[PDB]
Amino acid sequence: HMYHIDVFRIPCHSPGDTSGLEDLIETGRVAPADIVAVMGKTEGNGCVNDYTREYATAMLAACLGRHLQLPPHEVEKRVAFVMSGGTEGVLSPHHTVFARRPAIDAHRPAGKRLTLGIAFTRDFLPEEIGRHAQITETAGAVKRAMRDAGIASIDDLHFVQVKCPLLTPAKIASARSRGCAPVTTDTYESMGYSRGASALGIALATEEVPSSMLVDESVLNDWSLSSSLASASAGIELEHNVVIAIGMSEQATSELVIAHGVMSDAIDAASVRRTIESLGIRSDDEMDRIVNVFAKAEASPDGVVRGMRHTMLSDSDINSTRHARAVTGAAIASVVGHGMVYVSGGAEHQGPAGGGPFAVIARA
Amino acid sequence: HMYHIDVFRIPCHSPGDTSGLEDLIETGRVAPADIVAVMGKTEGNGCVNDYTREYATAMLAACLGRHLQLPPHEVEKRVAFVMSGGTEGVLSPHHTVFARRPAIDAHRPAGKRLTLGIAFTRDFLPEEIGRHAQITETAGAVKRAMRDAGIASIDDLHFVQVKCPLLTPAKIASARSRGCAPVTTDTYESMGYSRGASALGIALATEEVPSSMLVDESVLNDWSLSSSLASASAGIELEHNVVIAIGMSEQATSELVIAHGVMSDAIDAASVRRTIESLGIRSDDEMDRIVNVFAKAEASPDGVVRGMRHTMLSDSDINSTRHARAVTGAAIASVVGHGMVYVSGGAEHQGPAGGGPFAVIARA
Amino acid sequence: HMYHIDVFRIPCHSPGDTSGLEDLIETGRVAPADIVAVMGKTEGNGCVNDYTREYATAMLAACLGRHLQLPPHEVEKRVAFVMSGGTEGVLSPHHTVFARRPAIDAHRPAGKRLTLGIAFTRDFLPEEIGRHAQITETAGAVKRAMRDAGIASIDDLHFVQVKCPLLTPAKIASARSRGCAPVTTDTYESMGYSRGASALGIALATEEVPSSMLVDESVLNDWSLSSSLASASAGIELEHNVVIAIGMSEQATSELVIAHGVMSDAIDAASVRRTIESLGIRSDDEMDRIVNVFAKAEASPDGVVRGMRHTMLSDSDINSTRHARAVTGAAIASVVGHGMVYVSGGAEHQGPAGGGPFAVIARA
Amino acid sequence: HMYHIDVFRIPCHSPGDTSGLEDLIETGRVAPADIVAVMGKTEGNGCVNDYTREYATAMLAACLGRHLQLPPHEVEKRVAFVMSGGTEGVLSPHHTVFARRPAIDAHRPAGKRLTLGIAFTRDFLPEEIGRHAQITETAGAVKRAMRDAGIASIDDLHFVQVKCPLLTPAKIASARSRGCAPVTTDTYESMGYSRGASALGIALATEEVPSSMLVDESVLNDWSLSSSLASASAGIELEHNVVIAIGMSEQATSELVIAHGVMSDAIDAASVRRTIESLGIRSDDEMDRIVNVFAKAEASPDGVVRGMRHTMLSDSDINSTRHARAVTGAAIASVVGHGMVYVSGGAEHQGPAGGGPFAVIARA
Ligand SMILES: Oc1nc(O)nc(O)n1
Ligand SMILES: Oc1nc(O)nc(O)n1
Ligand SMILES: Oc1nc(O)nc(O)n1
Ligand SMILES: Oc1nc(O)nc(O)n1
Ligand SMILES: [Mg+2]
Ligand SMILES: [Mg+2]
Ligand SMILES: [Mg+2]
Ligand SMILES: [Mg+2]
Repeated sequence: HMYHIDVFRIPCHSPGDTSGLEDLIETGRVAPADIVAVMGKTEGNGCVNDYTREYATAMLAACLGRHLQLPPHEVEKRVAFVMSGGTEGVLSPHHTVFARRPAIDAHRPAGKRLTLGIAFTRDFLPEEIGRHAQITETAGAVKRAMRDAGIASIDDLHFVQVKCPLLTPAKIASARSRGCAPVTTDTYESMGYSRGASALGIALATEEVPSSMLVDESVLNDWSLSSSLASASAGIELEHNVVIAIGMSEQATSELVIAHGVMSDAIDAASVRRTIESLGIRSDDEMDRIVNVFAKAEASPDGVVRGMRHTMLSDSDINSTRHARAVTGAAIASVVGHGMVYVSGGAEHQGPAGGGPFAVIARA
Repeated sequence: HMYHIDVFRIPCHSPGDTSGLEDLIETGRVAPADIVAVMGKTEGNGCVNDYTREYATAMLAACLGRHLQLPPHEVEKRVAFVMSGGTEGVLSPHHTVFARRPAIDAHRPAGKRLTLGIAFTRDFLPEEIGRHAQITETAGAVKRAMRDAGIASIDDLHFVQVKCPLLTPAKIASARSRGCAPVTTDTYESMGYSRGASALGIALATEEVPSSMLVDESVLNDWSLSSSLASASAGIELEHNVVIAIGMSEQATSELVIAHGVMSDAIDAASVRRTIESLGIRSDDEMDRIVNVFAKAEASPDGVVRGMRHTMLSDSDINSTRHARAVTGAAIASVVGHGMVYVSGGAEHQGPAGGGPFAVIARA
Repeated sequence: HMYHIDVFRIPCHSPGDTSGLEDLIETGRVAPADIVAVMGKTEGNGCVNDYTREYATAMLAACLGRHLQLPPHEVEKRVAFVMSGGTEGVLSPHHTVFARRPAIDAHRPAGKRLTLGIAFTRDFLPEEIGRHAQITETAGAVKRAMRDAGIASIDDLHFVQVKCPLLTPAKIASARSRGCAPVTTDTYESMGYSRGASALGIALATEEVPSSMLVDESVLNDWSLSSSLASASAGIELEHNVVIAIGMSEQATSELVIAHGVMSDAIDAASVRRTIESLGIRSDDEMDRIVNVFAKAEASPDGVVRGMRHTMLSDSDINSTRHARAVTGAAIASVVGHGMVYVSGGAEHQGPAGGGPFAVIARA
Repeated sequence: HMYHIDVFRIPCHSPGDTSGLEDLIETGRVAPADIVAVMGKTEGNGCVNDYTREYATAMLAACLGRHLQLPPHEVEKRVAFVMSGGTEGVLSPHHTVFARRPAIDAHRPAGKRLTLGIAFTRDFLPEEIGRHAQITETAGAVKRAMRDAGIASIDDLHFVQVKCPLLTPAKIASARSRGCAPVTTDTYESMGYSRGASALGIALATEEVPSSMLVDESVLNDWSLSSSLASASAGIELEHNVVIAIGMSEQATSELVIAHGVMSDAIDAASVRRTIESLGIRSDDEMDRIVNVFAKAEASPDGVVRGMRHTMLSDSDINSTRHARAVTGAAIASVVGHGMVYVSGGAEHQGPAGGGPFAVIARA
């Protein structure tokens, strides 16, 4: 488990745009076989009927398939594609590409460095979404993802991304015909449950939350249960969970590091600023050391932000997750200097209620 | 209980437009003291953050207040204002004004005629919405509304309109602080529960559903439980239920009648045409005999309409109730020849699943 | 120019779903090399940021590419993909696949039969959209599409579909930097101009409108100028026009025919019913003779439908084209019995103002 | 012209909520006769079909009418109500109430203090919106508003709020029937033209732009023409312009001051922090000295923010002004510590292209 990790933030002109990826390959800066994960932001609505996520995944897989002479569906088992829809406000569509190579024969740098590991769960039944099966399978996958990363302990774990399913009317009907009530019948709300259960799965595996408290009924209810590392993103494009564990390792030789923090609420730019500082980034022009930022945002479920009412949860035209991404994307852009950052919405059991975990990847 | 009922469909140029009502008053066609109910369609979104409903109610109440030298809030206890938001597609904003006078004699026509009665429940606690208290109180109010109407039996009952509350984040928090979980935490979904429990209240009172089956857990679950007379409309503008029972009575001398039916699904224009025909209306210009049509529409919860998939429940930009109103408004407009008709969306336990009750008011 | 045309309506479970097409190929009912056009309805929003159109095109092209051992981009020059986004209300996502084979060595049936021809224009400059260049190039393409179809005269022409571009901020900036003002700076509105100019291109080529009247300034202004055959659909997925001319020919041996009509407004189900009748389709159960219906819908630009105000053009949450498709999709579904029909919105210079052309393809 | 100005930021629970205003009156902190202006933020969509603006105005006017024993419509001639819809992200609905009393002496502080003056133009014809008449009339009103304020010169002018009309389909048709093309036929876009022409009116009156350049064709075209003081807000609720000039005067004895700046773009929190610092406010709890912040936000019309593409102008679900408000509301909230601030969207000829003027009112 001794790798070298490269990370590349590449712009997208549209969800299907693979041209930035083709550039890296054709300029020799990354080898197709080494790519193990892509975390993207696509300009669909980030909710149920957002197919930019699947479209982006399909084009990326096709692009890599050509080079590796593989069928796209094979590439999707080889590579963890995690596409988060919704690029509201200043959020600029893009992919973060993660490549993994066997460690440059160390000659080991003086500290721990960026490592990454991936894992998948089985497909879930509709009636399992938001519930115990999803929690337990996710926990399992988080641990396998850690092992794959060569992450010695929780202390060295800085970010757990999970892609998870959602419910459609067909899946709901399919569950019903087996005499099983799905966790909800509202497709929008199903995303929260899927994200929530998955996040609790991470909290389970990281021992941030004791197993005893993780009953189905605690999901979306018990705000106190949370992982300060979990980033969950739901999608119509898959029936299983995809897990990416990102952390630091003695065995990694990457010229990159990662640190994590928590935003106390959607506008907590200070915490981001602080975590960035903890990686020795001073001026505005030292920001070019940051490869990307990854953050969770949500509408504060009490209906208030710093004592003032918000309308993000009462807005029947624009779902709360869209407002949340717009808000947090702006707060972060004001710090790093632009909106080409990964901000994912709906942060149930991820960081504090109304806030969310984030991580930063930077040059060593 | 011997009334004469007048019914006036009046156009609106905007939610606050009272100019059509001021016209009827100033042309002597209706007396302000006789107005007992207004059922409106306002051009807000018909969901949670739709304040066109409250705005329309406030201006109508102010208009009537001037003429009756009353405070608006007094008028709202005197008159049942039921404002249904959402006028999508060809739906044309308007009010239906119901006026009630002691029976005109003069002459009393042969056979039963249009009568109307109103009732109110108490304010509900947030945690009571969608649950037993709401069911039980509504049933009670339906009976009082029937008495007030002079409706001898269920057979003579043709339409029960109910206006009901919904949940906001504050109400949810209020409930939580009393250690009571609200029926849902999603404000959009709360409308369905409120409409559903209220509709089951109507079914209880009309003996369409036996009391034994009406447990909290059946609400939104058991599609088989329904009233073929119930029209439920949720709103942020009130904390209680408002009930309008419309039917036929020997004691009424109205030059108007009412018939009812069920649409099997959102495009079941045939059933509407059939019910219209059961009132002897057979050619396009004979449609002028119809004062208004009142109908419930919903997205079929199985995700299919006549075997083909629909996207109304997977659309995170446009809520299902908006699609449903647009669809059913069109289907009805194609029959009567325009969209100035009352179509309300979200028809849980109202008519068949995917369909909804409707009624027609016509010249005798 | 002696072909046999097959037409297949196939369901889609999602924009990228090619499984119905793979079924036809693997059951031998269509040969990949014979497919000359696909007209689709995808469940994106049908406006600017709708990538379901491009996603569907990309998967279809990939699917056909495998079979023909071609690159997808080659297939897109071989086959006219026209994807219309927006499946609101009961509209059910699907593709209509058109295949063309050399005429079964006639043995010529007794009448004219369904023929189809395709053509493309060059890419347009941003500043050319909605303007004269787009008009004139389209006209040219319509004629080449007619010739390719073997359509002897206008009388035998029943449907001209055109796919056209739209403006984005980048295209607008690119135009500006050349010192050329684009026809509009609003991306939504640019779709209307693109559809409009393209429709006038069809009217030019069909001699429905004399060339003298087709100045730039008449586009979107002069409601009297229109083609009763034009169906225009704008999209972000292309910079040129794609044209499909569908009609009747002596040389075609297709077991299919086509007839066309005009809806006078969005709810004019009667005209559809009538045109269907003109193809000897009687009962509800003879509807299975209809392969598909293709129709244009729009929000009446005077703000009124049959004398009553509509809100489709004042709604800042839901664009008019979405309302229009929902409305007309319902009106047609009430006739044919389901919503799996092609309804495209925004019908500027297509049929009457507030109405739109439609066509019907049926078994001979 | 010797006034004392009080300014009160008051929370709203809903658009019609007057309970905070009734509190100030009943606690003696403001006298109804002294109130000269209310600038509000209401939780409608801030675009065409937003009636929260008119609803809020109607309830405020009714509330004041009771106390002053006046009809609401009289109050609206006495008081400048400027309601800006759209409270996306962390934006918290509220009113800023401005009260004006004859100068309190007592004591008159050293140096210039907050003064305020109001003015109205005539109603515009539909065809005048976005054009020369609107520009010229606005300029006139700005000067009268300055006089009314006792603002000696441009140097002492810090904020010009203008409320302006927009186009509906009826107004468009009305214009058409007079043979006059309206500036646009798209209701959404009409807001930009109205805001733009009005803003150029302010620039004319303040001599920021020479009269020679202000031809109709420059409106929305020439990005170089702008006022660094103009804040324009369009609305369906009025046919004229309402102008509020806010500035500093020796004659004023207010315990309040005002400073202004420009955001270079939507995330330019630095400029806001800088302007706040120019009023000696340097730590987070010193923010309590700020009464409110007032700011213009817009989607950068080149489609980029700090070199990265944004999707705010390509998003057909959510209009650019909604994104813009969400973004700038967040950026400002991250500075002052909450979202109860006045942020209005669509900043054409207001500040730099992609940016907007703002002002700050603070305790002296
Ligand atoms: O697709 C997506 N994006 C985000 O930010 N969150 C979820 O749940 N899904
Ligand atoms: O305001 C309103 N309209 C409709 O159609 N349905 C509900 O639940 N509320
Ligand atoms: O993508 C699309 N669909 C429709 O119906 N109309 C347009 O212009 N574009
Ligand atoms: O109501 C309103 N709000 C805003 O922010 N901008 C306009 O033009 N109108
Ligand atoms: Mg959280
Ligand atoms: Mg029903
Ligand atoms: Mg037309
Ligand atoms: Mg500007």
